[PDB]
Amino acid sequence: SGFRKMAFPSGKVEGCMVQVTCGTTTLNGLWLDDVVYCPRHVICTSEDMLNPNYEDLLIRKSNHNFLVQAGNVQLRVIGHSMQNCVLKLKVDTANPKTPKYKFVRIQPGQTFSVLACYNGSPSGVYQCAMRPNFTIKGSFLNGSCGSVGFNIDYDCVSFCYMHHMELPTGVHAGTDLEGNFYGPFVDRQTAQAAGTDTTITVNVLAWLYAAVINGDRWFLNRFTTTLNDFNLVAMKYNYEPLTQDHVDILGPLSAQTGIAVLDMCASLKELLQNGMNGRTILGSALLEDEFTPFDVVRQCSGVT
Amino acid sequence: SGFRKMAFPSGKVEGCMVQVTCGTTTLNGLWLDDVVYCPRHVICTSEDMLNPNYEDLLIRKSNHNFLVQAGNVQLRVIGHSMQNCVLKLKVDTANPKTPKYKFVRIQPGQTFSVLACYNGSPSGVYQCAMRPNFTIKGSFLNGSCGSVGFNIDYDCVSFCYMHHMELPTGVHAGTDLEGNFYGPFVDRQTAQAAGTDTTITVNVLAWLYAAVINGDRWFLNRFTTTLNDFNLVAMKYNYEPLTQDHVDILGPLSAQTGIAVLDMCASLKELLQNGMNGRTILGSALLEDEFTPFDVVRQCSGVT
Ligand SMILES: Cc1ccncc1NC(=O)[C@@H]1CCC2(CC2)C1
Ligand SMILES: Cc1ccncc1NC(=O)[C@@H]1CCC2(CC2)C1
Repeated sequence: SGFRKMAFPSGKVEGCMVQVTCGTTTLNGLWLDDVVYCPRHVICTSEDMLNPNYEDLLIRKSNHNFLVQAGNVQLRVIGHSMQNCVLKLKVDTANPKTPKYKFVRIQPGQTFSVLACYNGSPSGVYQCAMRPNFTIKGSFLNGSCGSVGFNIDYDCVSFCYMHHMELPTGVHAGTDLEGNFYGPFVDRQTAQAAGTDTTITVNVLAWLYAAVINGDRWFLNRFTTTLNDFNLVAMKYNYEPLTQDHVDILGPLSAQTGIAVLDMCASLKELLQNGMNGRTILGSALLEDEFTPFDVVRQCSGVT
Repeated sequence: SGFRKMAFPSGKVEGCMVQVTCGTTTLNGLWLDDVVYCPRHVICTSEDMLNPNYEDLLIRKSNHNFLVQAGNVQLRVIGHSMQNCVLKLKVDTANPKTPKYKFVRIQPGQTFSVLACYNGSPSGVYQCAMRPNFTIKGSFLNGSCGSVGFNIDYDCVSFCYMHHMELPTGVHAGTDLEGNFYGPFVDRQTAQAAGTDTTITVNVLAWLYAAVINGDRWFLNRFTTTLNDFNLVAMKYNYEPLTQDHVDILGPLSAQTGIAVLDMCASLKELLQNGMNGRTILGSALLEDEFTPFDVVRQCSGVT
């Protein structure tokens, strides 16, 4: 019993973190096999950030200009290429600690763990969600660029995020491991609109099931609703519209608890319309949307 | 910018986790040097749990009865001893992945990361606080016993907690690494009173400083208070009384922000008396007490 915002064990990712320096900028790199991946803005200076011409800046760099250090040992760079917003530094040594891994592009609403790093060293790990507007609300200071987000299925690490930018609003933006930004963002020090965000409805429902499983039941009511009626409420409260695909993914939790998905929707509807009335659910005084239905099943059954 | 409930990177602890089986019970062990530490209740059966005679149960066991498996390799047990509520299994091989470590007994109100494990395998990591009443609100299912809590200062892991029990209330209890329970708890399946808990005042203040540093300032007011006046409010709201030692520990945050500790206390006083009025602070709709002043300084400065 108990339900926590759990991150994946970060060990497999810790063994991939390196420091990448180019000129006066130092940030983090991800060393997998004989390739080090890092944000391409490692090649910029202060005068560049407003609108860097990355192609031109990269042309003035050679393999020997990229200083890559794994803990205390230096890696020899034998190639460099820019793919979208990431640099790929080919090194002469394959990382002995390379885990089984994949590069995946996550969907908005999905969750992942971030290993925050500075100068190639891990500082901490936390779980978060990719917002519906493709931003993340992380904890990143200058030097954290290149820190990655990932998920782990048994022995395979699926890398889904690499940190690149802090928007003027204090929210975070980054790319998949092929250097494609999530969202409309560009890697430049410019004010950039993040779309209107919404609350991840399917995740709040998953978390309400986690609450029932762990004893927090006060919010269960005698009502039901329909997808149409619920979606009118979700519209008013800036919640993502619920679809049958979302209901289908909540199936395991509905089956375990015996509470029909539309009945749980009616509980969520009443919580949106009436608030928590000074009460809490799983130690929170707000509706938590950072747990997917998969996260709830995994945590509630002790999957390692 | 941004402030998250960050756990320490768990890699150094992951390399110490082993599976310990004795009879029909399997749980987690911590392998450091040539010693495996685990809860002594691994030697119990269902009929024992109500009030196990651990000394008698342990006398019926021999070194060969403790099955210790590190991933896929079996460890040879050459000695066994019970120290308080932990078993120490001497093995013939020192853990090659033993990090620099210490065993520490944390104080109530201090925080630490837990690496939740099942069958010797890590499932996740989360940060929590040792409650003033010596319980922890974790996420532990059957099989998680032996999972540990720790802190990391550069390369040294300070192990402070080993999980033993879930109280009938769903809160968690465990020991230091010498097997001494935190709190009044005994390792038996019996209803056991946890003392009256309180909110960790110094941590809420630290978190209010973290909020100001990251832009959440709406709760700052034109008032001040005294330790005496504040402690009358803290008494009413079941907050720990604030002492000059707590004010002294908040010094770095008071100096960084320019907000005197007693001024921040006046903000906390008004939040306790008036509530949040449907607003949030660092993504929370309640007063968070799971960040120490040290955690706030570390996270706000990117210590690795
Ligand atoms: C200073 C900082 C803090 C946290 N996270 C990231 C950063 N850095 C940035 O956002 C810079 C400015 C724009 C950029 C994309 C090209 C990199
Ligand atoms: C079933 C479970 C779940 C989570 N954490 C722990 C447990 N197990 C226990 O609490 C047992 C019963 C009493 C005990 C101390 C001797 C071990």
